[PDB]
Amino acid sequence: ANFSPSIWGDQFLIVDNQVEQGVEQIVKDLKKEVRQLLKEALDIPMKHANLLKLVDEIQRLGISYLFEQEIDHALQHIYETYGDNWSGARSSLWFRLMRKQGYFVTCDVFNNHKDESGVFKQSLKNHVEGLLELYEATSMRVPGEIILEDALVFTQSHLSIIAKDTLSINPALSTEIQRALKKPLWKRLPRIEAVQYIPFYEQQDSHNKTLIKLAKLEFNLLQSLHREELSQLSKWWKAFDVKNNAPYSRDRIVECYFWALASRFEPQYSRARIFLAKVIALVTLIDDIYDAYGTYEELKIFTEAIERWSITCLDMIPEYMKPIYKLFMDTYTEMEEILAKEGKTNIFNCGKEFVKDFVRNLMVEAQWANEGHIPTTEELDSVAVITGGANLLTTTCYLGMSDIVTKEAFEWAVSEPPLLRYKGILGRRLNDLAGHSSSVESYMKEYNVSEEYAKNLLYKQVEDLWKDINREYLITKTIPRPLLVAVINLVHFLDVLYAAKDAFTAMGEEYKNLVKSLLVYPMSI
Repeated sequence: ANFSPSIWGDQFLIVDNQVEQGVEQIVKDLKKEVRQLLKEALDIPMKHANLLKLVDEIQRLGISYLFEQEIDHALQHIYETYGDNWSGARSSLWFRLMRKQGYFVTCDVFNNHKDESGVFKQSLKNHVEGLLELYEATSMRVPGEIILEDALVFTQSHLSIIAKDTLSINPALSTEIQRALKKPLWKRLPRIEAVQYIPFYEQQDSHNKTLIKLAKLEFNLLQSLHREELSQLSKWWKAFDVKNNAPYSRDRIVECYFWALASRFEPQYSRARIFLAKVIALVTLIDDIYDAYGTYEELKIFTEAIERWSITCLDMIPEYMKPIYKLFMDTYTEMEEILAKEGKTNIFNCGKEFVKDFVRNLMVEAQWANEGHIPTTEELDSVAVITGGANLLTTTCYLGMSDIVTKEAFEWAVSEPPLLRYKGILGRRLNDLAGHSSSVESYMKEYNVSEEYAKNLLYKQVEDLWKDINREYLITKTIPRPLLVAVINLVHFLDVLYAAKDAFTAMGEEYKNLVKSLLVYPMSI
């Protein structure tokens, strides 16, 4: 088999990212104005609804990382002050921001969105911003929350109509409603939201001139950093010389980086992104050996070499597998040395076992084709939690974020937690709805149903999973929050990964333009 060349060429190899002077200074003073805004709103209870709105704008503008302490402290104070009993303006916004922060606030706050009759109030539909806030809140629902199932149907139907009716009245607003309807805020990766929210915000009549100025300057600065990371990754990858040293596999470093970029985009996580991108490149290679390429005996040997985890067994390995074993060992050994210096060898060793367990289970399914053992579906979902990378990507984030990982986080990881199982299953379902239709067609076999009904059934199962994942997100406290945030971003990324095709051999225009919007086009002025 042959894979197409990278579509990106050499444009990311060397970065010439070009800055003005004093941009550090302008941004510094903008930062202080924003701190003061947050402080002023927090200090007066009457302004708490406005505080939530400011927090939302900072988050959607993609600059929450500049005000981590201020925002965490603000939301903490909001949670402590009102508990589950918020009853103000911005009730839908309060609900979503609380749950995004990890506070499992209940749906009771919505009860007075409905009549005495239990039908949504007429005044809701005659307020677009409120309708939109309610729609966005529905994305945070867990299973069994009927008031939000109801609210989703209500807002969807009304928002659809309004967006059409407002095309000739306010086109930008139509666009903003229709983007939300296409994918709700919670499901969109935060850096992708920022690229889309920034221009909408900038054109809003009442927008804060200080926030938008800061958001655009910062967007461009952080984009330059991302470009530096991808430049470093591009050089590393080019050194490996994949077309010669792994001609069976793909030239996809930009794609591995984009996936890593989804876990955490913030400047603080630069080292973690670069390492994760390398591990994803290694996974891609290794998968491409286990899927087609390697014979059973070759795979058996490679698996023991991975168990051995030492360059000294390079001689025990099939010739074509040598370069990949070398790249793999060099990559992990560099990280092992970094962690040992920080006194975190135990965290490295915990991570390492997950890497071995990944290859192990790839060898499990190779055994299944060699002895005629048949998958069932218990196993085909279970062993795919591992081989699909859910455990590996999560713990690779642990290694990249060593400063905050606890022994408890690893205990969580090894516990086979529902959240990772759900991620794994959802990933399989999303990929089966475009192709690894050997699935939709097979579902049609199982249930004897037409394509239309099958698609509806399969899509409802996917909606069920997002709700299951929301519940696990709100209930999981044993893993440090910044790692939980990384996990949830990687789960939402699957929706981009498996949008309309398999975007790693092919590449949908949708996926291609997301990459350009993040890495190529800077914000204007």
